[PDB]
Amino acid sequence: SMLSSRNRVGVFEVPKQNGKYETGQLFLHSIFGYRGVVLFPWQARLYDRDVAVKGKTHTYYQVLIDARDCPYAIPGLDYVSHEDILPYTSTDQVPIQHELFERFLLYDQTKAPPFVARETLRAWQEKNHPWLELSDVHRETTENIRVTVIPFYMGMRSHVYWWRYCIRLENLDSDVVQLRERHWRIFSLSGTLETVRGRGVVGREPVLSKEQPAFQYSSHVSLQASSGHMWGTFRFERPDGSHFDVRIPPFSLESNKD
Ligand code: NA
Repeated sequence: SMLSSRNRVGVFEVPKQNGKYETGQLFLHSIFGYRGVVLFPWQARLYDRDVAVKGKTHTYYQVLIDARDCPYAIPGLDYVSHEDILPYTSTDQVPIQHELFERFLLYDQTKAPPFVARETLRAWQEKNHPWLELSDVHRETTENIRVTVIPFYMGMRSHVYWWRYCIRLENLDSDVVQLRERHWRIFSLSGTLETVRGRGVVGREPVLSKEQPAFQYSSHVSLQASSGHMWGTFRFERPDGSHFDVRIPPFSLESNKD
């Protein structure tokens, strides 16, 4: 979970233009303004319906969120785009507060960023990197509400399959809105078609103003099949009494590659 509200160390770098970020890069989320550290780069196909879907390779990052700006599925663990990263420099030998931080990074003033992969991390990257080939990135805009979805395959355990999903919601306008209802359609490979219509997202009814323009949450979906496609609508309410359905662009839930 995270809304956008306020921030508060370091020196600010220039966002990179023709280069990927390095393991150990400290950054603030350019939207949620948390303190984070880069773990490794990851190339995802991005299906952005707002070029008007011939998906283009785009550099994403697995990342550790500082536990002071927060409370497979590890708590401080998150994915951010290249654009999400405002890079910066500290000289704290502990710049990010998180249980995984020391396990993954050795401090060492030799190099920049000044934190190196503990080989605990290289094993982790090698373990995770395959499964992430199952994570495409979907984004579509309706009525100045931009939706981003990434599915992540959790594993399996009759035979049941688990995905988590990041959804981000962004008000691009100044007009105030609030998420009120979700209406999921989940269509399995079995030909089962589940549906879900309810108040809010994970307990929340987020208000999106240019004072708090963005919300990101994580939830999970279960099938009794190797694969399926999922899509739906969020219903938003305006102060003027009106309401509109923001499309969640279709994404896919996968287990095998070929
Ligand atoms: Na370097």
